[PDB]
Amino acid sequence: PLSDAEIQKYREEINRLDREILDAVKRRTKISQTIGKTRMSSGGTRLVHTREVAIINQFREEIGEEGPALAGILLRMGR
Amino acid sequence: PLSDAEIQKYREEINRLDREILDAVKRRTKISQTIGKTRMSSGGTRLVHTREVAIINQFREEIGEEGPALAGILLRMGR
Repeated sequence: PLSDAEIQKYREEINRLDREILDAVKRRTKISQTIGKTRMSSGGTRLVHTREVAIINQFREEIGEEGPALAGILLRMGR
Repeated sequence: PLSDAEIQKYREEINRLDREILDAVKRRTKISQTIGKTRMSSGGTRLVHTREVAIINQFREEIGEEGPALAGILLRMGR
């Protein structure tokens, strides 16, 4: 089993990964807010929905059951 | 306002940021699952809770209202 020193090093790495996740989420949200479309038609809203489903599906495929919820956060933030 | 070409380039960048977010979430979850403690006492569970609150607080401070929910996903995944 892992020593306290090995657990130490892994907790340090999780700290740095949370920094990287937060950095990338901030960058994604800034870009999204800059580009998110103006007045939409129903046809245009349909194109957006299809893209959001792909993103939700991708997150589900990659990380499993929490994927949809994580994608949902990012989509809400990006408006 | 942004041209279709500028929006293009930004959508490409969001694709690549979702890849980086997913990569880091997978790495964080693998490390977390490898290190997450065995039998805990109540005192030990108290130390964990205090660490989880710091993480929740950090995510709230950095990204705002969705921070707690995002932290909650990562904590659930990491068990």
